Amino acid sequence: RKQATIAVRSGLNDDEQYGCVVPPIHLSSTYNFTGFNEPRAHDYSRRGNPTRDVVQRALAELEGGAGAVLTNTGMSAIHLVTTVFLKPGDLLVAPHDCYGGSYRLFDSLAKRGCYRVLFVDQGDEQALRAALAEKPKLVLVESPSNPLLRVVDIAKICHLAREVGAVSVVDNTFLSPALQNPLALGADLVLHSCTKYLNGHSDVVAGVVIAKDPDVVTELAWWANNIGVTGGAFDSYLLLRGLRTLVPRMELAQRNAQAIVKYLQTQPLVKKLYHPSLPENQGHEIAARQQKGFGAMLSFELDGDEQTLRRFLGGLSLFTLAESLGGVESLISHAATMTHAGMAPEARAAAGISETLLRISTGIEDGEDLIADLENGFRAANKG
Amino acid sequence: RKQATIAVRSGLNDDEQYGCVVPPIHLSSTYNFTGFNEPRAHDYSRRGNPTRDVVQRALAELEGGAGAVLTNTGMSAIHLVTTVFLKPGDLLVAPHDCYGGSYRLFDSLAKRGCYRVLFVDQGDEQALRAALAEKPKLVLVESPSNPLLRVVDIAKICHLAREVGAVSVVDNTFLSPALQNPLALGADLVLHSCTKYLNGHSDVVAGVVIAKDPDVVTELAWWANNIGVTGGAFDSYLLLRGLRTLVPRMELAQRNAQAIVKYLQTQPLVKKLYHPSLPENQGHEIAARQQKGFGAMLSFELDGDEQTLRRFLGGLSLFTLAESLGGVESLISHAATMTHAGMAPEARAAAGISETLLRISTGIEDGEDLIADLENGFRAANKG
Amino acid sequence: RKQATIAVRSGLNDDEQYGCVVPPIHLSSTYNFTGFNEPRAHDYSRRGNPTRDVVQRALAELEGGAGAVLTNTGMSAIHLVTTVFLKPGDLLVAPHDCYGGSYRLFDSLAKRGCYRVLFVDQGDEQALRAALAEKPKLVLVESPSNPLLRVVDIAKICHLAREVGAVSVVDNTFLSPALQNPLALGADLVLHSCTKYLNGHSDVVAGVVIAKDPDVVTELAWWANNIGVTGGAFDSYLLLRGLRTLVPRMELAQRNAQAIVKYLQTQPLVKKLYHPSLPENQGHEIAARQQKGFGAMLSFELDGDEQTLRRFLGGLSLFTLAESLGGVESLISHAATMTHAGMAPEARAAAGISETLLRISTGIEDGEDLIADLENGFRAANKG
Amino acid sequence: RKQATIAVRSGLNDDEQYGCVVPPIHLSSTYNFTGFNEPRAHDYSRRGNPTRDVVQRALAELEGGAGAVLTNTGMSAIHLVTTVFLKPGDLLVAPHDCYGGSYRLFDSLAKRGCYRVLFVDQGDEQALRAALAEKPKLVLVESPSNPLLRVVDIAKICHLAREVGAVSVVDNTFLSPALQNPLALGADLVLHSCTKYLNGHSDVVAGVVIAKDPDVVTELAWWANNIGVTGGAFDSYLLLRGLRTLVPRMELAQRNAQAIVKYLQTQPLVKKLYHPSLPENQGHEIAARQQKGFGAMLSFELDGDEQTLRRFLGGLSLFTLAESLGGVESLISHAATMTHAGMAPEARAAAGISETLLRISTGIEDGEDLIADLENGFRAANKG
Ligand SMILES: O=C(O)C(=O)CC(=O)C(=O)O
Repeated sequence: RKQATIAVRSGLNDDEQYGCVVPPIHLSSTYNFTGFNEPRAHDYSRRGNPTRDVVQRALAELEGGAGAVLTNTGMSAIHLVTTVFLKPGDLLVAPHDCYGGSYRLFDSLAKRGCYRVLFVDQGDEQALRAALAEKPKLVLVESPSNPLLRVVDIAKICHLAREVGAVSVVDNTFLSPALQNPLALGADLVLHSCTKYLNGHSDVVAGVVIAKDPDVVTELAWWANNIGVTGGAFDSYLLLRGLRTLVPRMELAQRNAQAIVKYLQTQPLVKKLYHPSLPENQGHEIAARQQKGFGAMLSFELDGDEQTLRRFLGGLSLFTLAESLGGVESLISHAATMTHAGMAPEARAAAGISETLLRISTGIEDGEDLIADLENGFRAANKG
Repeated sequence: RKQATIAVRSGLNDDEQYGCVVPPIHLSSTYNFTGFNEPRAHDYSRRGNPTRDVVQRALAELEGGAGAVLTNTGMSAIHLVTTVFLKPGDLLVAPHDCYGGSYRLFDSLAKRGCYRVLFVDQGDEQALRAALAEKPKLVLVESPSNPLLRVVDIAKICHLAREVGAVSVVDNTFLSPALQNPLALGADLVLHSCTKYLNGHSDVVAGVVIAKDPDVVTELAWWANNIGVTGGAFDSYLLLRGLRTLVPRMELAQRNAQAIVKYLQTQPLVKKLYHPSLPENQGHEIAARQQKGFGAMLSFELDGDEQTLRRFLGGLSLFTLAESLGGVESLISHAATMTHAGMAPEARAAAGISETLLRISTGIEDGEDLIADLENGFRAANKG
Repeated sequence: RKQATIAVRSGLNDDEQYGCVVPPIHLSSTYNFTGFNEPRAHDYSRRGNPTRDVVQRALAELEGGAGAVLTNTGMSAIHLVTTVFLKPGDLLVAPHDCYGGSYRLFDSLAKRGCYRVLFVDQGDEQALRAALAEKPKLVLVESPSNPLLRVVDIAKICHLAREVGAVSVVDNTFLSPALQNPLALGADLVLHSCTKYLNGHSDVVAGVVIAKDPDVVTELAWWANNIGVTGGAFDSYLLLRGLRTLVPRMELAQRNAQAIVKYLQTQPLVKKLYHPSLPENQGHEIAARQQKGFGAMLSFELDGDEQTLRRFLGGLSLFTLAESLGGVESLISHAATMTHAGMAPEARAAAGISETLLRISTGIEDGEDLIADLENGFRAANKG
Repeated sequence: RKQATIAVRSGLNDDEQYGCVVPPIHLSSTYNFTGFNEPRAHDYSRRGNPTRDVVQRALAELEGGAGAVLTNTGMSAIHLVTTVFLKPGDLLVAPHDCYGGSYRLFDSLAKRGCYRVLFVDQGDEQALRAALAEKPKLVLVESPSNPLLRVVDIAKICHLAREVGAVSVVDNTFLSPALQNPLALGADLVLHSCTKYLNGHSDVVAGVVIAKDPDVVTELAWWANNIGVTGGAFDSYLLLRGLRTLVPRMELAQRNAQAIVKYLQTQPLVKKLYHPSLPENQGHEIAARQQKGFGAMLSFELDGDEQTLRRFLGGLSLFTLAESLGGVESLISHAATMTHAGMAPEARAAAGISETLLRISTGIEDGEDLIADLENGFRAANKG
């Protein structure tokens, strides 16, 4: 069965007692024993919960993994994976342009001696080769990257990692299982911040780690319980509900993004445009090869200054100025003051992040309405 | 004024837009800015959420702390504290009889070199002083302990700790802020598995860390966001709801526990009985001095064999055989088979845990109803 | 089992598939067939829902009835009963001082010829008898009444109504099953606005109709499904959750009320006091006879003009000025502008409701704290 | 603002206090006054609720109405409209083939004399016009009809209805606002069971009545509060969440429906097919003219007997045998034993409802997978 079928039906008719099509929400923190010294499949929600189990199976199926571990946030899924595979003295190799939260977590802990971290431009074969020569225990890959949507060869990185015996984990948040499948590309693990596209409705905060090896699933589950990062039952339910429309949401959002990309290619005030589909985007060839779609995330550089930017923004009404991405509603953010405000000004410029770069998480509103709304912003930027 | 008033009214009327008496559930994962580079008090749920903020204030207030950080599980509240206060090379002194999850966590990470752990009998003055001489960075106290309900001097232990420069954190789950206040006894932090008494309804899994120092709150908050362990908004809602009846719940449950002890004090089949109110109970006098009540948890050894055990249990119907405690419903567990089945039989015995020891988490059903139920249990225990 | 045991254990361990102690929330609107022409116990939520079934069982049991039908509001439970036992031509006899929503509903449909309504002072036997001679098909009793708390003889009225062939229904909202059981006093049915005391947490809106006769239950169930007033599954879950602490909630709210009553008796600014516990209170002897407690609701007339009352309310802090009652938090209401705002001053006065009468819905905050707050209001009232 | 833009953004950023993008869930049953006699927009949740308001505005906007009243069920929305526009002596003209629940409701109350009802074949000019000449106060239209998908001329019926002073209401559940807009076709009111397509996730039960005249919205709102059929806050939240994806869901469901129709037209075992897009389908010219799409509901008569039907259903695995429709998951039902089981076979026969008619509520799974499943059922229908 195709991904559209899996997303819609996985977990349906789970209820064996009442014949409910949609599974109930098992909020119970505990479960009675069948008899003395005879517990059932679950004995304590923190360790195992029936509702979390259903969504874990659905997410594992969508990525083609053996099983999944749902965590309470995407950041705790990242913390779970690093906790399991790294101890003081061990080395982690991560992308030089990875998610700000991820960088901050690794940096903060490595600065305490908890483990070693090496940030590398994984697109640079020489740089990458040298990092892997240091024999890391874990290699994190994140593609496309934010906010320039730069793409790196997942299959190649995972292979080189496997060559030196490092476990590979791919943060597939930006494209979701509907537009990219890292396990099918050679990764040992794939994780997501379910807070984004998977839930798709901006009202659930959760993370997940999916593994190709069932023994690794069990190890992850063991550690998730041990440090207490398993996800809640209610969030599990809403996440599963959001998942039901994952495919049509991703296809329409992507279709909308392509329409916006095409329109922006004609705009004079668009100094630079970024999207995996653009032949000139860093790693486009790779994207065309390893992705099932180019994605709904995009970004562009407005020609002008801070007031031109404030003018542009002030002219919008269908894009909400806010953090995050992946929801059904269109959002816009200014990297220099939002996603990368925690990055040194010189660094941002050093990272190729312009002070006038705006990133758009395309929603599923009508594409022409969204484009007409951008037209209004551009009209406003050009007025003095 | 009084804690009963705090639990009931904290958070009420928070709504300034619609005038709702009960605050709404703020599930939104993100928040809009008022203008470019002008965020509001909240920018991302994982970092800060309006509903979680409210329940944190209620919990802080209930323990007399400056602030609280709600985590997704009690275990992650313990992991958060250890993560903030220990780094490779630092030492943690924990109770030799602390909660199983706490023990397993500290042990598993200490084995990896993340930090050092020394498990000590904090009731053994000589043993305690020696460990503190190791100059730990953190000292964890957990009283009463489970399942023998032994009690230790929190005020003293915290004083000693502070002297050696160690930060003290007390796991107050067993009694809740309604029956004991560690901060009042000189602790730097008090934490609870809100999954227990605080929520009181067995349908929420959450943890919380409350600090005396506001600077410590800010730091615990930064780290909780960093490693991703902040609790959910929905759980925050149901938790605060459960909190509204904490005082009446604890009062009635304690009364029923006291009534059950009495009845048990006539059972030729009760080989031994444990409760902090009994004069022969380890640490009873300290208990009478630092606690506000003796608690709703109790346990007793069944004079007989496994067969005698299965029989007694088989004759109950108002006590559910299950893990956990703190809920309005009465539960019973067999440590050897549940709580401590992870210990070798001799190890359990060494720890003073009998193969026929039964723990009761007293609920708020009718006392007489509860005693009567036990009556039938014993009747069967006898029967050939 | 006693009330407290019923309220706490109803529904526990219902989950036979995963053994959840707390029943899961069955939100599913549809159920599958076990095969062709093979329905299940449930087929359509609007008709039958597993979570609604549980709470209906609990409520029927708390009032000692055969069964219950949970409706979406207290008003629709009232509308359901009238729809079932009245058609054009039939007569309904109701209390002259019944709930304002009940009055408005009966009046509004009577005005359209849907049925005839007769409002009588059921405390007046000849009047009561005269009305019963008209041969009503249904008689509604509501005791105590709002806001004066007048009490009438439920057993007597139900007795008289039964001999003329009228079905009796009692609105037991004000006292709840914990303080009064109309089915035992002779009624055919008892209904409540679960929105108040039963839920007790001001975050659920629902109603319930409980019948002595099982046949009447299937009747009410058929009609509730027919006109679509069945309660929702999520509300059913939050209501059952609230039900868990009904007994200690009523007990404590009741004690705080008596203490407050006692206090007001010593207040000069208190012109009149109203509480079933007071000998002088209308129907006091009947209350002491038919009630298991005198209730948590009370009202008093302030000695002074409007500015005096504003002053009094303005000095308060532990009572929220709002409609509704039955929550854990203490609420205060000015009948002339709130509960009875819709009623000419001539009608209000005629009905015996002062322009300075205040109603208190006692919560479970600390009693001393509550009185200390009233003292603040009084001090301000007499403050010039 | 196109419908996709409205469905996705209506109500977004409603929270002015915290700036939440997604509106929080207002469960609060009561609201405080900003002072004595200074109530707020909301004073009692059963009357007005902030979360119900948001979804009401969204539903109203999608149908182009002035406002909407959300009820607890689709049946109570139907009961609310008939309650407002009919009283004893008044006449209701309803579709001869309307929804079973609707028929039962009107029949049951007309039999008690609550009002008069006339079931007419609205596709027959003679019968339709003779009924309108009876001067009804209300005319209910339901197109397409279940389970044959017959379509009637809404603009024509509403035109003739207005001529005789009747109010027109259209039950637009089957197509939803995304595929049909009765107000734009001249109706006074449009109602829906939100339990179906609007919510689309089978975990909400709700109804809604949308009116073109703001004065009628007020009247319907007054009555909804009066008889207590207003929908719940939690349901309002989940329904709004479901609305977010209405357009892509209907589009895809419809697209799949067309692919299934095309396929079934090739099955020798399909002796009769029904779908509005079919040239020979009763009312096709009207459908093509008044609908924005032909819809996702379809039906067909299996060539064979009851054992054949059994074999066919048994061969399916992606279609759940269950009542209801409109969810993201594909469902199938056998009218004779499910939807119209309570219709004497003679009646079903006179109604053109075959004993082997199967209705399909097309979901959003991959269309090829669904077709393959169907082929499997057919290959099994042949093994006999
Ligand atoms: O005026 C007539 O004869 C019509 O027949 C009008 C009509 O059908 C419509 O407005 O749909």
